[PDB]
Amino acid sequence: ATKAVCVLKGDGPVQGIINFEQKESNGPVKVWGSIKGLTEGLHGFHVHEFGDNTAGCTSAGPHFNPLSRKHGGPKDEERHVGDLGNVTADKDGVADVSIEDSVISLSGDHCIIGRTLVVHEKADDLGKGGNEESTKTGNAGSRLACGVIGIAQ
Amino acid sequence: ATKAVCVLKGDGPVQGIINFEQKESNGPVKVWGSIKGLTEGLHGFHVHEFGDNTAGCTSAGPHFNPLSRKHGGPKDEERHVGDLGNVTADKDGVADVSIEDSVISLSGDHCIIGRTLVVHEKADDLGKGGNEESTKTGNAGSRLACGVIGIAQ
Ligand SMILES: [Cu+2]
Ligand SMILES: [Zn+2]
Ligand SMILES: [Zn+2]
Ligand SMILES: [Zn+2]
Repeated sequence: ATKAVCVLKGDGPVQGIINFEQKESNGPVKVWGSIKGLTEGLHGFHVHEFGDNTAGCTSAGPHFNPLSRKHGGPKDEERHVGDLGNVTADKDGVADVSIEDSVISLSGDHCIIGRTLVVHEKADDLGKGGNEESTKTGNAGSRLACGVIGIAQ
Repeated sequence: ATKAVCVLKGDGPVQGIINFEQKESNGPVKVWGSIKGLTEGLHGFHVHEFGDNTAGCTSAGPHFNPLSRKHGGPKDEERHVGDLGNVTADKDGVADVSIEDSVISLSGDHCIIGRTLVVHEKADDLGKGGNEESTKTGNAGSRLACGVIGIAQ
């Protein structure tokens, strides 16, 4: 009963469509879709703070982090709201995304509408990498594609 | 949010960046920026309902109209929330946009974050066209460029 969508675009072409559905405001968000053009393996997948793509994906700023916590994986209590972990691409470069997440929302203060979804070059280390960057970004490298999350029918 | 931004893109030469700022809750929204690639003259300018660009600008749906009103211009009481009138391009194809609007908002029920800004082929007739489409769409013709309105820093 609330729906959102994001068209991911980046050089490659890396491209995909990601859908979001939340049946009630107190429930989880289902995230699903497909991304093509990726190298085989895990790729970091995050909601970033700003829905600003004026200079490409860099303009999206840091991870969406309304509670000012450290970076983690989606299962961790200490995580950014935008920490959705990794997506996995197969040998053909396609990632079939299927996530349920209870921390993001399509309404209220953890709302991700109007923010940027980003898929990364490298895997997110989920804050377990033991360098400074691990608990900020997860070391997921460059931003390969992004889009602004919009309200859907 | 107090600031928002939209990058307008389409299949042709029309592109631009539009900024939004609302200093006070329920206060006016300043709308400003530049659009290039346009034919000289007026071009309709609207917020459409969905932030869905999966098949380009057509996917954005109808005018944003939460109050179930007829189509009008920005200075009319009878208007859709998304009715921002026309932008004017010069011979070089550049429209410098500078609007203040108090019907749109960057929060609450009239919030435009996560919806689509669209610039059109033709002028919007502001509901004065005397055909049935005038009070629905304004007869502004094709959608030349669009983008999702995102949260800005
Ligand atoms: Cu329009
Ligand atoms: Zn990221
Ligand atoms: Zn993070
Ligand atoms: Zn209208």
